[PDB]
Amino acid sequence: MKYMITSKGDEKSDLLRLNMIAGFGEYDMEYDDVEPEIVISIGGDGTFLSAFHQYEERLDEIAFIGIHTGHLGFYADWRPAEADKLVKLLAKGEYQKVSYPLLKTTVKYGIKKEATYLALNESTVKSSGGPFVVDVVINDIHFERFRGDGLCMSTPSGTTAYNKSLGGALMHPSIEAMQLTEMASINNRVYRTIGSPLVFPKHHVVSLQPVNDKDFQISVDHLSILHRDVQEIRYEVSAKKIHFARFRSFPFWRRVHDSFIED
Amino acid sequence: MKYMITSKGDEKSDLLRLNMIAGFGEYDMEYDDVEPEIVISIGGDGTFLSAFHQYEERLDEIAFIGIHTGHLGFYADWRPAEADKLVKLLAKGEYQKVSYPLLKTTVKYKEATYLALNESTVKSSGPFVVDVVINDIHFERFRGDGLCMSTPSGTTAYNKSLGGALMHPSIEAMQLTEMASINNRVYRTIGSPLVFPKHHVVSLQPVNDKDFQISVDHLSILHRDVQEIRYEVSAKKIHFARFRSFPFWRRVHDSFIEDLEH
Amino acid sequence: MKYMITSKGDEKSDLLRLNMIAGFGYDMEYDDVEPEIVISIGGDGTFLSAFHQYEERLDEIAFIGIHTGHLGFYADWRPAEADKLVKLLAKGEYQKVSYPLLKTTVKYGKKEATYLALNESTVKSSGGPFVVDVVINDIHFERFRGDGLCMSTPSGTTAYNKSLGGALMHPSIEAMQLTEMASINNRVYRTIGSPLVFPKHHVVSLQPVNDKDFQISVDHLSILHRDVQEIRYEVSAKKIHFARFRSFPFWRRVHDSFIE
Amino acid sequence: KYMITSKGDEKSDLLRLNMIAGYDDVEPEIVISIGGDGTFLSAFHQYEERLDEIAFIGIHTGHLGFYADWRPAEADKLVKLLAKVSYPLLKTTVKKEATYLALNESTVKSSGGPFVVDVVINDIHFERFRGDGLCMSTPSGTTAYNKSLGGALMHPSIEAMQLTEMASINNRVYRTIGSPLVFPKHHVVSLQPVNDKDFQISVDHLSILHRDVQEIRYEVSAKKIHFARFRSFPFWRRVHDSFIE
Ligand SMILES: C#Cc1cccc(CCNC(=O)CSc2nc3c(N)ncnc3n2[C@@H]2O[C@H](CN=[N+]=[N-])[C@@H](O)[C@H]2O)c1
Ligand SMILES: C#Cc1cccc(CCNC(=O)CSc2nc3c(N)ncnc3n2[C@@H]2O[C@H](CN=[N+]=[N-])[C@@H](O)[C@H]2O)c1
Ligand SMILES: C#Cc1cccc(CCNC(=O)CSc2nc3c(N)ncnc3n2[C@@H]2O[C@H](CN=[N+]=[N-])[C@@H](O)[C@H]2O)c1
Ligand SMILES: C#Cc1cccc(CCNC(=O)CSc2nc3c(N)ncnc3n2[C@@H]2O[C@H](CN=[N+]=[N-])[C@@H](O)[C@H]2O)c1
Repeated sequence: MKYMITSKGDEKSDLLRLNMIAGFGEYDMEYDDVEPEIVISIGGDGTFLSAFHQYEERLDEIAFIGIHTGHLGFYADWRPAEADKLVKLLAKGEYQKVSYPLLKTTVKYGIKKEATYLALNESTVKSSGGPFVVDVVINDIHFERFRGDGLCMSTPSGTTAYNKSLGGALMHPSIEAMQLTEMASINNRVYRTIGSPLVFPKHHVVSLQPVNDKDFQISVDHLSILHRDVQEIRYEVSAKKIHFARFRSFPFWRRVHDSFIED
Repeated sequence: MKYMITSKGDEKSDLLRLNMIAGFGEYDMEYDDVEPEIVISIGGDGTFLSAFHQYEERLDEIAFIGIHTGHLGFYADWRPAEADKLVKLLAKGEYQKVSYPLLKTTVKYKEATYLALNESTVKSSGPFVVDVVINDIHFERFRGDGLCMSTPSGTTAYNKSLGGALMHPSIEAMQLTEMASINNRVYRTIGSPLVFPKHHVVSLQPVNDKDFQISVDHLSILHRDVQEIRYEVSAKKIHFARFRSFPFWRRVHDSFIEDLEH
Repeated sequence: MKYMITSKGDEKSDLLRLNMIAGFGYDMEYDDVEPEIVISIGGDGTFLSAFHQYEERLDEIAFIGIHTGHLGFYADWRPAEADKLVKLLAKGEYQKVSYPLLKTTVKYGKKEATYLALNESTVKSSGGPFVVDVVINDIHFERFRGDGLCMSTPSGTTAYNKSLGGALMHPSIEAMQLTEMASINNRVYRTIGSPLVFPKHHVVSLQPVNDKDFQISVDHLSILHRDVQEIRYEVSAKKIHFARFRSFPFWRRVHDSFIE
Repeated sequence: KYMITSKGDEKSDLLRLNMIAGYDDVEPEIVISIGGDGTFLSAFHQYEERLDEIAFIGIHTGHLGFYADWRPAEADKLVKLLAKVSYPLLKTTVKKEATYLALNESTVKSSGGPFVVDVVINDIHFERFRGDGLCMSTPSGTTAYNKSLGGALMHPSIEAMQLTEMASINNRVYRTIGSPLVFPKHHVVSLQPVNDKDFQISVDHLSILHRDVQEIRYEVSAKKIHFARFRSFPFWRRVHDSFIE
């Protein structure tokens, strides 16, 4: 079927790419980077993030596959020296499809219109100059007034990323939820924050509303653009999910174990 | 229908209790402390925990309701000066039923199963050294005070104090947090709290010591000659009686951030 | 004597400024070149500016902070006490409390640039990952990877340091505290995790790994330093002087900020 | 005028006799601890009144400790060299006043249910605590229980003490600081009960049950522990080799 492959940039990844495209020529595999059904990322998790946003409009018809040319990643689980068996399994169509939840980021302005974003790892909101002060509104109800560096809403699969370094909890990707973590909160008598990471289920909306400043630095999967005149930033579990092609069994907790503890 | 009421022990809880039994005599409510359908807890969260474990065998037919005589609790959501409206609403039978997930604690050596509403902790008796096994696979070797497996509703309890995350009770999962773990060259732990979904089993296995103190929601028992302590999301769920809308996040807000109208 | 006053920018600070400057019209001469008493009106951020404005003549200046807004750790005196301050600052009836400072030294591939910190000095990246080697007293300690590192002053512990999970140190202690900023604690970059408090004559040297362009921030100024070879941290011999009139305990000031 | 303390095992007892050949256990000037840090604490508490006249030396028969710095199979050179670094200590007073001396730290937890006290710093109320307990640590004891509780690691050349929280609920009624607190010399931290007055007071895990407690005072002790320095093992290296491998 219609597949494609993205490469990191180094010689090792570009070399492995051509050999797989060749391999896919021995079967009924058509190379198409416009309407693919299988997107293969070769490199790392950062490379995988690029391949995700490259096809965020066609997430429903694409099963992603990651290959790490360096160290083991949470999205790139396949070793380079396993690409032959990967090609054969991807030719017969002998694989199941596992789906991970995603984060929907909506930013509102002083109405130009509305900007929606999709996060695989997480979405963060910081300031653009001095202090970052917003009001956290959970389900149309005020929860706290934040003051610090920013806030980080993470995906279940993104919990092992920026979320963990910020003190967040590690959630299994089978759980459809989102986790909110604080970034250097001052937490005083005026700006009293919960401190603890917050895990929100489906259909729960976390609305960030400005206080004195409306210029924020919104980052989604490390794409960080400056949004001016912001009126509202909404977080919620997107109905859209990213699909993975499962062949073998690489448990999430083992992948966490092999990454943070020891391999 | 068949109801009952548990009391803390002080006069404030005991006085308010009788006043509800009286009010409920004006309706078709049969007072039964053996086989109730609606259990009312008066006191605090600790009192509510007692009401849960007192009738954990008949969770299937019981809708729990909590009343706090002191400060606002996460299970005791109803204020004393609202007890008048509760009997009226609970007599007509006009209420919805919200269910929260529970934690199943299994100990092996006679195998002992326990059910947790808040959380379950495992400590030593000197040093506490165990092996954390996730789904029949080794994850880490723990060394510290102990480990805490929490329920979503129990995240706002001991879990929060240990630096754990606050999880919404609509999520069927369980959270594992560390209790003062040492992180040196020999015992590298994950550090971060771990949230496990359903059908995921976290097994704690002893190393060079077999005497641990297992604690289950406001309890504490000494288990001797322990070979395995298994954790998993229980199939059993606790049922609450809903009349109005008191969001989970509001009870978190009113507890830790501020309560400006009180 | 030779004094001066800096203002935050809002109407409250400029109004309070003029009202105090008049008040002194005693043997008080307004001088912004060689002052002996610098009064900051606004907030802690305003006070930091007044510190860096006269970081060259720190031995002859006793600072006084007035907060027009919420209570600060440097601007501790309330506006409705500016009346008595003028009289007390006229007799010369005051004692002198000194707080430690942080010395930041940067080396290139050239010379070297030294900086003075009242709150703290942080070193982050300029784009992607921040990877450096933490060297304590010419000895390797760890290889860090995350957002950055924060070396704080005792008086600056109640600022960014606390938000990063750092410990609160009393300003009577001559030391410095190093805290981590979202460090990835994995198998390759194993960091200590816990904040590190270093005494006097102890040098913490941050040395680059693959990148040599860092965003070095001192207190309130954050500039981008290219071709960085070494960043050294140590407790500076220079100290900031305060004019103490009444008794406002440090822990009491911490209580009033975070607990009430 | 020296002496040697042993862990209890044969390996330590064997090494003990071999060093004795190379003695006063009433008026010693040089104390050698053979075993571990826990064993080292016993040798410390055994002579806390004459700490001013004793230079301590630790030898680990097991893993490397922060107090047991000397290797067992290199102890041969030690007798010749033994023929001065000072670390701060913690003073714990319980209210008739009962004084205690801590090398690592002194902790206070409950004895049944909740642990609720009022933290009073220099005769001034700071916060009302509610949780498992509180931990006041020495600079040298920061690498012990203090670190596990999320405390900061301070160098032993600093004369101070660090207070860390143990599972604080930290809510709107019991608002705690959260951050570890470092107090200098002549600073007194007074812990005062609310309802229950029976707590488990622990000094170097010498946990005794104190009934009818009215006040628990913490302050940097004037007495300091002395070590016999022969080589140079930096504190941060000792931290490095332990946690960073
Ligand atoms: C891995 C990595 C990485 C990549 C770039 C930059 C950094 C340090 C500065 N980080 C940022 O400015 C935000 S992104 C980030 N920070 C952190 C952080 N401190 N500890 C863990 N992981 C982080 N992420 C992950 O970086 C990823 C961006 N993609 N890449 N490479 C995001 O998706 C986050 O998951 C770390
Ligand atoms: C609140 C706030 C605030 C103020 C200015 C800027 C920001 C966003 C990012 N902050 C920084 O990059 C460092 S400055 C800073 N951030 C923080 C921080 N997130 N939480 C606490 N306190 C901070 N300081 C204190 O601000 C001082 C400088 N400006 N002021 N005031 C610095 O010394 C810090 O100690 C937040
Ligand atoms: C209530 C209570 C309570 C409060 C403070 C201290 C203690 C004794 C030290 N903690 C324990 O032994 C475990 S129970 C516990 N500790 C903690 C804790 N430190 N901070 C918050 N909440 C805790 N829980 C919660 O209390 C619940 C009620 N138990 N009681 N009493 C227990 O299920 C825990 O969820 C019990
Ligand atoms: C590993 C371990 C360990 C050691 C002792 C006890 C325990 C189980 C429950 N916790 C306690 O009993 C508290 S005593 C303690 N725990 C810890 C701790 N987790 N990590 C560092 N250090 C501690 N201290 C220190 O060790 C020394 C106690 N004796 N020993 N060994 C004392 O100085 C304490 O300050 C676990």
